[PDB]
Amino acid sequence: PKPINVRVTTMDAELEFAIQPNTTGKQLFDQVVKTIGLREVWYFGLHYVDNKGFPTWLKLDKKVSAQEVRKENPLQFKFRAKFYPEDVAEELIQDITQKLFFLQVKEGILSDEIYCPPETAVLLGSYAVQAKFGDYNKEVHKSGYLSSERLIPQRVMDQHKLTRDQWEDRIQVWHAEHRGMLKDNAMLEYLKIAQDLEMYGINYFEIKNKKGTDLWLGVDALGLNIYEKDDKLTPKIGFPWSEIRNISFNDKKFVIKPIDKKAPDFVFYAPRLRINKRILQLCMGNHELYMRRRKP
Repeated sequence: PKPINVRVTTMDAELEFAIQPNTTGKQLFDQVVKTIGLREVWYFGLHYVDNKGFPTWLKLDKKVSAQEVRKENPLQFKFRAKFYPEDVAEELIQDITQKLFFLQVKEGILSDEIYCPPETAVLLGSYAVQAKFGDYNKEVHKSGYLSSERLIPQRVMDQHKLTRDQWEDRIQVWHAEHRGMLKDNAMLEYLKIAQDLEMYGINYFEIKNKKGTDLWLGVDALGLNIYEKDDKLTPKIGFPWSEIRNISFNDKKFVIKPIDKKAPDFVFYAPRLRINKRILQLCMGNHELYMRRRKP
């Protein structure tokens, strides 16, 4: 049948090819992973923009054409990590898997998506520099080699009065320390530090409790968390996966069910139904990757 053009990009690559009207996300997903040689497939997914202009994760069991991928030529997809390990240093096996997490995480940090203290920003940047430029040359890297490199998130530059050259220096000092550090190690250290940030690996959604006050819901690898609208850094309430029996909503009425009893039980509400759908798949996937790392 009439081939359908599609482009799939990873954090550092563009792949374009043709599929058929009956091709499944799984079938598209597979070609993508086998092409780049990544087998730790449980962290990833393919997401797109629908005809309405809205973010959407591709279902792997249904026909690609069976979902509303914005009509255009070709269709556009982003291969990204949908789930994070509880500990990158111990779990991530492949280099590719590592590289891909290093890049997506660094992108969220550089975009001000993930809050980051000024000091942790220069150290993270120092590692990104290592991974890229190398060991550090005083001949090749004459003041100004980091001139073109966007190294500190803007929201951080916004709160600390420093010259673009000022930072570049702060970074250089730390760069120099990592003597002959392997590029593949530099990336893991960056992730070892990013991992400790309070907003790392969390998906936030706006909600309201029965009492109707605005709050943030966070879904992550360790479980769920409830936050006050004005503070995404410190969870007001924490419900680890271990402590959560069943999570489910009816109609905007989500409810968390515990294991041990005492919990009066949490009940929140979310607006658009588009959201409440993703929320549930995130819990499901996280809850299940949680259990695997712990068999029996």
